[PDB]
Amino acid sequence: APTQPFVPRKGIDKFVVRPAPVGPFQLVSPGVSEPSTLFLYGEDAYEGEEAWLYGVKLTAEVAVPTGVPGDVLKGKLLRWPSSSVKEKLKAADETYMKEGVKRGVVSVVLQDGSPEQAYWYFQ
Ligand SMILES: [Cl-]
Ligand SMILES: [Cl-]
Repeated sequence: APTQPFVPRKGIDKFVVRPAPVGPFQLVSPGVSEPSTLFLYGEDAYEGEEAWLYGVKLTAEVAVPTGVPGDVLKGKLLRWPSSSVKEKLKAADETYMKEGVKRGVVSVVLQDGSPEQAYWYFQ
């Protein structure tokens, strides 16, 4: 009974991104987070592996965490070279972290349902 596409084993609820005062969270506890990938969306998602972020909407150009299991954002995962993470994240910040845009780390879900830790930018 393998999971359906982009459905995590632990279920959507634990992967729903939930807005909160200091910043968004997910209930799943990945155990050791060492993010080395960037979750892209919108017109900026043109290459990479498809990945979904639950509890998030894109209705304009910067994604919004909402906390509804009916909201989903389907983007693409850009994997950084494992020793280049600082360099890539610094450049990513300049490219995407415009004024009022925030950076975080989220668990995205891949086609086979497996999760992965990724940086992302949101408001
Ligand atoms: Cl926007
Ligand atoms: Cl869709």
